[PDB]
Amino acid sequence: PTKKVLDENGQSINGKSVLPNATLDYVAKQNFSQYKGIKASAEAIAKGFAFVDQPNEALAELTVKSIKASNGDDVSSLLEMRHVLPVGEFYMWTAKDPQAFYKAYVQKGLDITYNLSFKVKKEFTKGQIKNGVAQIDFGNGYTGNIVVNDLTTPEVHKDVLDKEDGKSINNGTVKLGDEVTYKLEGWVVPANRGYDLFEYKFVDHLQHTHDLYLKDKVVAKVAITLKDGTVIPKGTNLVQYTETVYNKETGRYELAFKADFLAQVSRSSAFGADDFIVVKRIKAGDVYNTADFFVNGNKVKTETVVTHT
Repeated sequence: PTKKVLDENGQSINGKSVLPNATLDYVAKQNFSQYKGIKASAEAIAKGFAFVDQPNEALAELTVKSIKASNGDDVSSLLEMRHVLPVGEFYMWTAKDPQAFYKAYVQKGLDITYNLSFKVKKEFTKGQIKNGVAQIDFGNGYTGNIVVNDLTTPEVHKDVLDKEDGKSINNGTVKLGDEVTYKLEGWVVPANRGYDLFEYKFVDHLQHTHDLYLKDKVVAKVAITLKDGTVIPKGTNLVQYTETVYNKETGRYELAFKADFLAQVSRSSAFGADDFIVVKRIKAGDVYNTADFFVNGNKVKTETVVTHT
């Protein structure tokens, strides 16, 4: 009995990391292909057939998406599901009529595939997501494999600098008419992940009454390897791979990588960028700054910084 975990493009990602909003798509096999041509006694058959799935404490909202035999048959109406509270919490599917299930599936060597999906609990923010299977045939129990995936919660920071590669001026003072540089520190997306990037984006709510947006610059925080083998050196200016927008009436600033560039990044390269926003102080008072960061639909906030005039 085996279980795999699959990505959007149907490929296995056992052992790879995923993000808090992941859907875990599992495919589990109840293996009867080794019983092809069997002649079991009648008391062995009457002990029946069952399949067990045991998720750990990370996983939540089970959805049985299908249960099918290898010949195409939808077999869900031949099984009885129980959720029980293998000796803790688990799901189990036993065949309602052992004899007829034996004749139609077991003795023909037809495997049954269970396609199950789960979400991650919001209060599981790190560690390993696990899912195990077992199977019971003619009363004999057999464990199979456990699939494992790390849950990585993203994390970002903001600082305010006098200028780039300069020094922090947080809670300090700024002369009227001067420039300051906000630095938004992106999360480094790790290598060995089980997903491709479609979104990598900052939203910064500038205090437009007191700060005038001049310009921005985005730079690689790590060497980035694309799928075709091209290395992008750490420190490189990533501007042509991004799109900036700034609304002068609201203060809303956005910097987003293009989907087409992010699709080129290799799953075994890390990926990260830092964003430097240059502003001019045009009014006295206390000036606060915060940002939000989105990575494939997952949102996190930076700390709030302040400067005075």
